Amino acid sequence: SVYPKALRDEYIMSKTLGSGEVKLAFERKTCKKVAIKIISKNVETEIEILKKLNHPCIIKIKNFFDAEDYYIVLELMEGGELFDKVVGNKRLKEATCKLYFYQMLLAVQYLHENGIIHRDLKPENVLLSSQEEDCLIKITDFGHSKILTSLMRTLCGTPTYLAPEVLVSVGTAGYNRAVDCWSLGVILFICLSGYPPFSEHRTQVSLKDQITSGKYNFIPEVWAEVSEKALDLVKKLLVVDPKARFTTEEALRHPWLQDEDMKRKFQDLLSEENESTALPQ
Amino acid sequence: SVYPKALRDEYIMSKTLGSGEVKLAFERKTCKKVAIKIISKNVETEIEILKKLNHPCIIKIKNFFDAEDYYIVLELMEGGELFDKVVGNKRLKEATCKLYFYQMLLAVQYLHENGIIHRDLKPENVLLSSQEEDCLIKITDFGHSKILTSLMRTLCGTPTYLAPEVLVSVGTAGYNRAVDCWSLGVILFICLSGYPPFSEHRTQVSLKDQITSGKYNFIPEVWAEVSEKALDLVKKLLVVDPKARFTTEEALRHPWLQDEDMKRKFQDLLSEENESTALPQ
Ligand SMILES: C/C(=N\NC(=N)N)c1ccc(NC(=O)c2c[nH]c3ccccc23)cc1
Ligand SMILES: C/C(=N\NC(=N)N)c1ccc(NC(=O)c2c[nH]c3ccccc23)cc1
Repeated sequence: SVYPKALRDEYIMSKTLGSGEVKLAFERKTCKKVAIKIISKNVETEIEILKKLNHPCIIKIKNFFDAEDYYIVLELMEGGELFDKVVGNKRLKEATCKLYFYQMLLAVQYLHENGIIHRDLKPENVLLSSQEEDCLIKITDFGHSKILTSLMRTLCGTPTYLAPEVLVSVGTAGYNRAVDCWSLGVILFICLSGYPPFSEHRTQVSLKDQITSGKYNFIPEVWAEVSEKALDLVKKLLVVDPKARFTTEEALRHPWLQDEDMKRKFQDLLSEENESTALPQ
Repeated sequence: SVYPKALRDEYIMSKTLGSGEVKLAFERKTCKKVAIKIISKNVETEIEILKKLNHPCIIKIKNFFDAEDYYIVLELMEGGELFDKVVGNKRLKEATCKLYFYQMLLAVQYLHENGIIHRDLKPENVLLSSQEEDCLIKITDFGHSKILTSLMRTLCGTPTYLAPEVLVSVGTAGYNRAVDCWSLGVILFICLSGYPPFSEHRTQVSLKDQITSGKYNFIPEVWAEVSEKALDLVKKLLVVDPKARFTTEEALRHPWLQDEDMKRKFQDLLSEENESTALPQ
């Protein structure tokens, strides 16, 4: 098939960047590069979520076409997926993991403050701004995300007719956001060590049993070169009890992220990317 | 304020039947009585749910007006709420409880087969067709109801990044419908005995603690006149484990409901209410 006419009106389509499919395109009016995500036939509400979110580590949408397929136009992240930096046991310098992880926490903290849970945080969904190692990252793919009440309404009446499982669930409600902090923990683990913590490689313990017990695969030799603070943070994110698990605020206050050099590097990358109008004093 | 013009066009409004508010009205075209529920400002989707459901023990919607307030036009249930038959420790003959309860089970079975959970089953929400003791009942008020998938999508990938609480919840998912069977249990308890099983009258045990332990208030003297089969069914519905609790199918197969006299009386009331066109053989 062809591209829809309304898209072609505004953009010149070019090469595939990844595969769902992401394409390079050029905005006709500006002659600037953009990325165009094609989702074949809540994409509707992924759009609404992304329209309303405004954070430098969250992907922004420039345009949207609902045709034979869906076309989502985004700013181009030249660096590609974080995934490609961690396959084949490739490993990032610890300093680079911190820079990237700080940005992911800031992103996910912003989501949670704004009532959004992502639910599919993984290396595939973290984009890099450039091929340089020090860069901005942006979180993408809000197709599984959830907007954070039915329990609350039930509890305003007397529970004369209310089932016991509803009352038992009051203990744990309101912690759905913690699934994102677990995923972040897993991502940090992979970045620091170049391998996944839960996996069916070697071992007879099922993947499910590894995850629900929280018994991650620790290989000392791979970790010897990783600092203790780093691994400590990983341990506080991979807590099995969602109520005890570190939140993004607690992670941002952890010793490993009290690194004014890394923060400076982040601030420097931010202002480098920004094109502001004049300011009064 | 006044009634909206589009309503007045079709109906002549009359007296209050109950209080939210329910009014007697007359359809101009037929000169027949109807009931009009006024909900002041998912009423939208309560309408869609009710439009698509077709069961003789579920209230049918005749019309709907979305104005200053919402107006829902329904068939008139002259008998009023089941609530009024059980306040002040009034008690229904056991035979009448069975007739009514059979109808409630049939209704709720129909909902569950069609992917609908009611979530607010109570005497207030069961309507009687007439002031006669043997009558049809209809379940109403689908304002808290839910249409029965996010878990299922999560489980089609590998759970490398998936939080342990999601995997633990696979054990219990798909049993939300059981909240309706608990409520039915509580309603049957009230109907048979004229008092509620969980209540803050006398006792120092909190309502919550009574419900989650399943320790209903049993007063032998009130129950002596109730059959053992009846109480047995109540016990199988007020099971605290939602997976072990009786479903509507299991309740319909219980000895207490194997009563061909009651069933005949129900069939007789059905055909009495129906106005069918001629039939070929
Ligand atoms: C919103 C979204 N998905 N939503 C959904 N699936 N429901 C989405 C997914 C991937 C990209 N990828 C990219 O920009 C790139 C991925 N690999 C790349 C390599 C080079 C440049 C850009 C990308 C951008 C947006
Ligand atoms: C659909 C609904 N509510 N939905 C919602 N609240 N979201 C509804 C609630 C109550 C009635 N009541 C009745 O028909 C009567 C209640 N008491 C009566 C006494 C005499 C005759 C009729 C009724 C009918 C419909």
